[PDB]
Amino acid sequence: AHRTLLLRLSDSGEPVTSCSYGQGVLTLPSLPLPQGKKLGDMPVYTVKLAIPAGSPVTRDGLIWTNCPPDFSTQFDREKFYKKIIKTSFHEDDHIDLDIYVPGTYCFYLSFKNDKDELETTRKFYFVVLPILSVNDKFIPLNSIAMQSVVSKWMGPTIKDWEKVFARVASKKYNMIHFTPLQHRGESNSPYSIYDQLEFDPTVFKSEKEVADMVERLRTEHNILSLTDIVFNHTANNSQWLLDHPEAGYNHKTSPHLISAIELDKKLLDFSEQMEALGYPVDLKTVDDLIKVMDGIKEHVIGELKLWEFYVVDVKQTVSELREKWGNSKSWSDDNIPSKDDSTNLAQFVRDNATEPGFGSLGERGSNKINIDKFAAILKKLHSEDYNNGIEELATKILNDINLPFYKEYDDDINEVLEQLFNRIKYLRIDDHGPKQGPITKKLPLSEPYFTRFKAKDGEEYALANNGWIWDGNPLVDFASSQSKAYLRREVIVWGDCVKLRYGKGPSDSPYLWERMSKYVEMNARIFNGFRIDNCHSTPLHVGQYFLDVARRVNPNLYVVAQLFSGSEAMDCLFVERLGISSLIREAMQAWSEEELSRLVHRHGGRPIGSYKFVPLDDFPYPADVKIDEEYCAYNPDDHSVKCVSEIMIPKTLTATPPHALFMDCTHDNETPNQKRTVEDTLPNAALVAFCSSAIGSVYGYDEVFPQLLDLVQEKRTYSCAENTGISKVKTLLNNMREEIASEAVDIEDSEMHVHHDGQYITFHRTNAKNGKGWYLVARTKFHSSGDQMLPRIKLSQTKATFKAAFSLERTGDAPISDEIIEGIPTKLRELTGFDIGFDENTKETSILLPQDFPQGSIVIFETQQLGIDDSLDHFIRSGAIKATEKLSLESINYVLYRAEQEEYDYSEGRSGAYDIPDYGKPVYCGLQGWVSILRKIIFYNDLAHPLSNNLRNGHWAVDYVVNRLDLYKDKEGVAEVQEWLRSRMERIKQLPSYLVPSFFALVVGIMYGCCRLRAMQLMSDNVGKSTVFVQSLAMTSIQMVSAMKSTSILPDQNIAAMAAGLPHFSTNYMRCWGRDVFISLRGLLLTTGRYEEAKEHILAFAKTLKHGLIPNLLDAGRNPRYNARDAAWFFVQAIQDYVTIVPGGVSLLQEKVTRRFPLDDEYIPYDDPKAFSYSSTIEEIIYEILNRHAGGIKYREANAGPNLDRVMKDEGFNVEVNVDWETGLIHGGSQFNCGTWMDKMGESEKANSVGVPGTPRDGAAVEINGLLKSCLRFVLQLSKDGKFKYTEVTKPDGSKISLSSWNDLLQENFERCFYVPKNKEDDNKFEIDATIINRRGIYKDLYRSGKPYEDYQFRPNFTIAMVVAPELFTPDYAAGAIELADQVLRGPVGMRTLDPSDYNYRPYYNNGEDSDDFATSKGRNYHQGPEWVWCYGYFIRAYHYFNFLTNPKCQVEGSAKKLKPSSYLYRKLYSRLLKHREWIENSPWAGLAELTNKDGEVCNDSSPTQAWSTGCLLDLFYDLWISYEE
Ligand SMILES: OC[C@H]1O[C@H](O[C@H]2[C@H](O)[C@@H](O)[C@@H](O[C@H]3[C@H](O)[C@@H](O)[C@@H](O[C@H]4[C@H](O)[C@@H](O)[C@@H](O[C@H]5[C@H](O)[C@@H](O)[C@@H](O)O[C@@H]5CO)O[C@@H]4CO)O[C@@H]3CO)O[C@@H]2CO)[C@H](O)[C@@H](O)[C@@H]1O
Ligand SMILES: OC[C@H]1O[C@H](O[C@H]2[C@H](O)[C@@H](O)[C@@H](O[C@H]3[C@H](O)[C@@H](O)[C@@H](O[C@H]4[C@H](O)[C@@H](O)[C@@H](O[C@H]5[C@H](O)[C@@H](O)[C@@H](O)O[C@@H]5CO)O[C@@H]4CO)O[C@@H]3CO)O[C@@H]2CO)[C@H](O)[C@@H](O)[C@@H]1O
Ligand SMILES: OC[C@H]1O[C@H](O[C@H]2[C@H](O)[C@@H](O)[C@@H](O[C@H]3[C@H](O)[C@@H](O)[C@@H](O[C@H]4[C@H](O)[C@@H](O)[C@@H](O)O[C@@H]4CO)O[C@@H]3CO)O[C@@H]2CO)[C@H](O)[C@@H](O)[C@@H]1O
Ligand SMILES: OC[C@H]1O[C@H](O[C@H]2[C@H](O)[C@@H](O)[C@@H](O[C@H]3[C@H](O)[C@@H](O)[C@@H](O)O[C@@H]3CO)O[C@@H]2CO)[C@H](O)[C@@H](O)[C@@H]1O
Repeated sequence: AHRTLLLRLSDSGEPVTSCSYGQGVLTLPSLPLPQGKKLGDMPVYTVKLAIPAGSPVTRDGLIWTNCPPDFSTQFDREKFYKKIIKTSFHEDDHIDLDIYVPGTYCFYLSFKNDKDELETTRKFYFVVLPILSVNDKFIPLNSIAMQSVVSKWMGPTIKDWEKVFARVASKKYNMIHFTPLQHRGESNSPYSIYDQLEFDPTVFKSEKEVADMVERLRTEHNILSLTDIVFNHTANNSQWLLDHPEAGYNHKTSPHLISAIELDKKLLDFSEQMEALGYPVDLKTVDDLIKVMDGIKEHVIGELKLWEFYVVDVKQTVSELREKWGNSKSWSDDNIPSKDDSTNLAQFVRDNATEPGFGSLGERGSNKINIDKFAAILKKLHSEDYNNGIEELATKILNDINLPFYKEYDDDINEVLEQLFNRIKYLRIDDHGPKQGPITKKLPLSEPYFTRFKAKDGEEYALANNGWIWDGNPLVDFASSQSKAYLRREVIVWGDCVKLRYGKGPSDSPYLWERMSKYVEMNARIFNGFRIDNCHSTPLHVGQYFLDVARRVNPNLYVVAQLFSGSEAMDCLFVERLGISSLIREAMQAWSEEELSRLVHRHGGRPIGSYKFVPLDDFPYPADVKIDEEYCAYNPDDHSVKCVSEIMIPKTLTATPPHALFMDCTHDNETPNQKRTVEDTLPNAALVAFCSSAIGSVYGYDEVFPQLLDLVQEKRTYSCAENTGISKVKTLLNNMREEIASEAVDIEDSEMHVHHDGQYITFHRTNAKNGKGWYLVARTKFHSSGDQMLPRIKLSQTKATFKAAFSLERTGDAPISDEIIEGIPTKLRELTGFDIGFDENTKETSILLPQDFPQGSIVIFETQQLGIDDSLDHFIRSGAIKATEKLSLESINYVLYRAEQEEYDYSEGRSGAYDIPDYGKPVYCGLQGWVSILRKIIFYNDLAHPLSNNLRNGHWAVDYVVNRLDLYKDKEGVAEVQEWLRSRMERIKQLPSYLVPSFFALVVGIMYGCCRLRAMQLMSDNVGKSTVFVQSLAMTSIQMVSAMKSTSILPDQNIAAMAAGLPHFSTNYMRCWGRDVFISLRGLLLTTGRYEEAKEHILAFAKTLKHGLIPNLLDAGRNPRYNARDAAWFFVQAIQDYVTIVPGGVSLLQEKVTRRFPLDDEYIPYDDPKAFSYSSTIEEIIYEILNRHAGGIKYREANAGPNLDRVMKDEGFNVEVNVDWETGLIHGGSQFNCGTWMDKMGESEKANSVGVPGTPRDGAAVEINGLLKSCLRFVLQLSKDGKFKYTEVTKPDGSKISLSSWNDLLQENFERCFYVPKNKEDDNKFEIDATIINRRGIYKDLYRSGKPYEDYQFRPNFTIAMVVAPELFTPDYAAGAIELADQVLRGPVGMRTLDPSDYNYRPYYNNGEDSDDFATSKGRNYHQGPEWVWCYGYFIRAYHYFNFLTNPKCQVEGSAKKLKPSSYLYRKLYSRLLKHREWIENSPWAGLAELTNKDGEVCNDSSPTQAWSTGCLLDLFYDLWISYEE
């Protein structure tokens, strides 16, 4: 059953995090395998990659990964495997990587540049954890309890070990970590290994004997077993080092050390003969150690000769100049700085006349001049004859060259001295650690830094032995030639053990890499896992290759690291690549009480009432995605990784931080006896145990041992003394955690609260699904620090239960035995007097501690939050699908959207939108409003948000959500949605205040997704199966199309009517504009499948016609206004678009409507007998337009004067349109008029612009005539098929033209009248004036308008003509124009309404301005540089069409040897839509704006969601879809 999760990639192929859980790693769920299935029967998991559509990374895209294809193909980390990415511009690709076996896995993408070179992404790793299991018992990785045992304090039979096993076993540890149990070195450290291939002889003969022992623990005590593995060193005494001295760092491999080796041999040479000189045998004073210090300087620094290791031997160089003088002739070049530049020159000699390896460390005297090249320089520079003070001048240069080399040697040797001051004064004088043993064979001053021996190959050698460095970047091998640590004495040295030089790979040390392979394999097949000692100082590549080896031998290997690299950032990288399962943490490192309350809070779990992830509005809802109809898919034995909802988007795969294994105390930790008090052994151990994480403990901690046990010098066995110290209490803690084990799986599940108060720590450990808590009061004994009274503890809507209490008390001191290691004497006495008090009216629990509660104590309560059971979880995640089942694309508006005024309109003034205290109102009353706010909130777990606050401050939002819908209750399927939301909301309100933010988020998020999946399902497939960006655009339809009370499109009914934009054009006499509806209709209604709707709109506006054209503003068709020339044509174009797209849509034409105005252009009878009086087929309405225009229109706007328009001058009101029969084109309007969409009628007083419009667009508007062309074309093509029945047009004289002629008329005259050619000579043919011009290569915005130059302005309107009727345009001419637009008119999200070069380019729309600026005052600007967004939609459609005809490299050989666009062109289209993708992600409303200000700046007056802004971008998608997608 279902075991997939979904890893969204970005545009750059980077993974996408679903939640901020902070610096993490992509680890997959630690579940067991589904019931029955063994490893390799099936994918363990499957990571779905989801690549976004049209992203750069999909251009010759490819996904490379090293997950093997099948269960048989071994993993090799280097072998990759290809997967082709399917490009769509609409449709995101998805690629499944099946994982068959656990480990670590990367993938990258290869793809093609915009240089057409081949680029790679980084690698992106992800981990699959082992299934730890003991019998038929799955051990989740948070129920590990690991007891570190040291092999050599368990006594000499495997029998006496089985007792130590029994004792841990009874405290219910399930994992034992052994420190290595191999043949030990000479020092007898378990970390100093004599032979990694053989197990300790004292105990085991064979490996069988150890594997069988470990297999006892498994069956005998239910215990899994780790080993320490040691990668960085073997022991001084190993006699494979005789046989392979190359494995370490010596004269041959690491030659830089040659200086450091000589220093070391000449320091144990000293302590020998130091006896015969000065008085430093044994000392106790800083001013008779300074006596040894100068004794050093003389006999060892001095005796290795001013350090020929750094510096040039000037005396040698010079006298070999005198002998080889006269040999490299001269130096011919000009490259020598004059002798005056003492420095510049010496730097020149360094570069040009030195032997390779200059400025190195290595050999005794290996920093050499090229004598002969030097001579040359000197000859050229000074004199050919040596005897003109060359000997001199050569020494000067040579010395200047040695100046940084000598300061290098001095910096180095001061740091040698100070390092030897501070480790003879630590090793031989008490500071923190006295150890005053004077000199020996085996106790000199200098720690042996190198191990010294004659090899089997006969030669002497000296391998560097390993250590650590106080404040060093740990990732930088200090034995490498990068660092001088062995020479500078910066190493803290385990003379015990020898450092192992792995290489770049096995080539550099091949014998080594084989032993370590033989070693790692051997342990891997015995043990369930490893503990990697000192991981951060083991080069990644080494760690990776050897863990891979093991994990080949044992797929379910468990790996635990001691790892502090520099950053969390790094520790993630190591975990990533090595497949580390667990990072180790130490409680004993906490200095104070607070330092511990903090550690505990890192490894606690998430806040109480933390937000829960849902997919919201940044996902694609495939119309065809699975549904889990009442959340019943997941079957408990199948171990299915579950989706959040009914709708089956998978569980996202996000970075979570690496898994922690918290040690109450490690085997390198000073004991609570030492660092605090034995009494703290309890509360410290409980605190840790109460974390949500694995835990462990060293043997003896629970047993209350006194001193940390020295790994080397210790001799004895562990006591057989059963049930000592804390045993009873771990048994309880471990058995308790086991009960919890089953339940909490994922990071979101176990929440918590931690509180430090003085010496008390308080740890609430909740489960977030079901409400079970555990509460712990731990009173620490950091010190014996007196009497403190913790205050009345208060829980909310919670119940409490005493579970246990204890106090650890010191009975006296530790016994003292030569051959047995024992505990401190300790009582563990049970406690009482804890007063639990539940207030039946607050529902508050108060907890009072008795005064008998000595530091060193615990009380555990079990808790249970009130209002949560197992039941809740499911009920919240179900039936949201069946609620929405009755929704329409109208009714979805009501549930989701509804701008505030849209909601005052339904509620006659009293309802509106919810004011969140200290935030303000959301934007839609409906769910979108909330989702827009919640999303960032869920992402950041912001429980501080004003919404988060108000949501527990009370339940008012909860109820607002369910009560809004009273208004829209009768609308289809809203009722049922509301009732889903009431039931879930009702139930939520039975929760503790503090859980209501979390659950309200989820309850909304769920119904929002259901609601949105329901939208894609009812819309067309082209929308249904596309990208987010597109659905997002598509939904904007559902914002705009809803029914009202104050308005409609039919006048007797109120139905679904399309608004121009929210919230400025949504209500009363202002929602519908003929212009806006019909520019939108294709995008929002047709592209999307809402054909039935489109029809209702077309027919509803049809009714309105008069003056042979269609009205601007439509009062649901009753007293509309005809100040609009634009409209009729945009209308007719939609009629075409409909007949084209709708199946059998031709039949629209025969559809009758009530004409609700008479056939002459008679005055307004609103509701006479003369309204529903006579009818009209859409057929004879199209005709009606063409014919009326043909024969001239002329009219004084019905009902003129201040009333119908407050600003229109008297002159303007009466309007004209007349067809110039010389060209066939429509001229009209006047200089006091705005028939076009660029219709600001200037209003300001102080700037003097009243009744004087800013963009009259009289005469031949470009769009209008392009639209006329389209219309003629279409009706002709229709005449041809019986559907239109007209060729008829009477002209204002009486004469009659074939519609077919009119078509042929424009077809020749249009481009002529409108084009402005690039070449000044072609002007003849194209009708113009040179001095009244701006640019060229334009198609002008107007022909013969009221003012000369307003024709010749570059403006984004011609693009409309180019889309609707491209036959008018000679390809190459248009492609040049549309390309200038792209560099000049195209803003980042909208199209500049005027050429920036122009004198009256003022690109900031400020509709408030009361100024004396004729341009800017009261928004005259609107259409003069402001960047409109529907304009981009025409621009981009057009830009694609003509780059696909015109340009060769925009095309390619498609399906069926016919042409389709190339990746190159899509790339350019995609790029010009990124700022729209982003705009819509980050609008608080779904959509794109009306209108932007100069270069993308947000225009505060712009309606922030416009209808046509997205309708026109939907068009483009539909083109690419219909045009090329089969
Ligand atoms: O110049 C370098 C160094 O030398 C001199 O300091 C000496 C110290 O004063 C001396 O005590 C000795 O350190 C002891 C130490 O007393 C003892 O506690 C234990 O060391 C602890 C460290 O105290 C502790 O910080 C921790 O170290 C971490 C380290 O912080 C972490 O970043 C990472 O690198 O891992 C380290 C541990 O692996 O744990 C260690 C024990 O593991 O043992 C030490 C050795 O006996 O060290 C110096 C003499 O050798 C200079 O005076 C001083 O400027 C510098 O500290
Ligand atoms: O009872 C019916 C109704 O009749 C009369 O209405 C008339 C208007 O009062 C009258 O001014 C005229 O309207 C024209 C207007 O002159 C013209 O400028 C244009 O309107 C533009 C705005 O100028 C423009 O700024 C923009 O306004 C947005 C603004 O960007 C936004 O920030 C926010 O403030 O909202 C505004 C929209 O509400 O866009 C509009 C329209 O696109 O076009 C108008 C008509 O074409 O003609 C009206 C005809 O009915 C009465 O005066 C009125 O009181 C009565 O209710
Ligand atoms: O051959 C006899 C040698 O005697 C001397 O060496 C001593 C050192 O001076 C001590 O410092 C000590 O080193 C221990 C170390 O104290 C202990 O913590 C442990 O460290 C592990 C550690 O647990 C692990 O996390 C990782 O860091 O690896 C370490 C293993 O190195 O073990 C250290 C080594 O035993 O003991 C040594 C050995 O007695 C003297 O300096 C030598 O020159 C001399 O040869
Ligand atoms: O001061 C306002 C100014 O506006 C009107 O002139 C217009 C020009 O006709 C128009 O072409 C444009 O001028 C550009 C030139 O044509 C072009 O050759 C090049 O030189 O750049 C000019 C930059 O504007 O500018 C204005 C419209 O904004 C009006 O007719 C003038 O009388 C009036 O003085």
